[PDB]
Order: sequence, then C-alpha cells, then structure tokens
Amino acid sequence: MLKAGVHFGHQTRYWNPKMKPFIFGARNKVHIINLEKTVPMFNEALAELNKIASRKGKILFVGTKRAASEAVKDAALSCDQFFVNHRWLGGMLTNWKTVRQSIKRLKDL
RNA sequence: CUGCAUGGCUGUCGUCAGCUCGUGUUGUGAAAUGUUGGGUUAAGUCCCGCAACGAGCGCAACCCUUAUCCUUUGUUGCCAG
Repeated sequence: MLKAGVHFGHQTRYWNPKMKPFIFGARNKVHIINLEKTVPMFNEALAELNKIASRKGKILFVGTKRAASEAVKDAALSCDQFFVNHRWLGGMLTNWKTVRQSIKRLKDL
C-alpha cells in the first residue's frame, strides 16, 4: 500500500503550479494533493538518505524557523547528526577554513 | 654653478583616522564585498547586524610628568618640639 498517512493540508486560497506532480485537480476552496499515493513522493529521497546514513555520511539538520528550532536537534542516537537552529554566520560551510578557528574559540574562551 | 642626482638635515596635509590582505562569495572582466548599514567616539573607537568571516599597519594600551596624603634624611635655608 502507498499510504503512509503523512499529509492533511488542503491549501484553501493560493497555490504554486510547480506542485502539479502531487495535485491532480482543484475544485472549490482546495489545492489538495493525492493522499492515497504518498510513498512515491519521498521513497527515492529517503532511500538516498538511508544510503548516506549507512555509509558513515554526516547529516546536517537546519531549522532557523522558530516553530521547529528545538525539535530538529533530536533525530539520531548513534549516527552522525549535526544541527543549526538559533543563528547562522556568513560562509558557515563554504568558509570552513575560517570557521575551524572559531571552533577553537568555543573552548579557548 | 646646482636640492627634478643622491646621502644628511628640517618642515606640512597630519596624532589626522586613514590604509589594505587571506579565505568565502559576486561580475564576462578590470574590479566590488568586508571598510556599506544602526547607535556612538578622542578615533576604521566600541557594541549591534547582513554574504561575509577573520588578520595586520596607524590608533588603543603601555611611557615621561603634575594636584594630595603617609613615611624618612637634612646644610651657614627652616625654629615647630
């Protein structure tokens, strides 16, 4: 079975035409997805996440959005989970050459 | 003979707050960014914040000196005891 109950939103006024893979009709105050074929909307993405997670890969969780900032910090127990949730810096993944000296500052201070 | 040849030697914009670099980003590229912006300062000084994060020179700090008390040594100055 391809459900897997994961979505209950119905989007009552405004939509994006890029959502056409999931939305198969819209009549009267709804832009609702297909809820009986939900698994193919994420199965390949979670299979790739499972492949990375089982090949010692490091997983970064991002949630600066206040609703979930304290929720995204807990998901793993033995796998390499990392998170950012209160605040970012400019070039915090790209300028790691400079961030790796601020990681020292967190204990040197 | 000669400070548009050079040393030496002395001034001034100027103790002014000015001046840039790496990494990361951007633009075809020279080059920009940071250094703009907010509140400020003696001041690119300090805190706050974003595609920027950090570093250094000048600055800051540190130096010589002044008003005051405590303590001590004294003449052919001073005379308190």
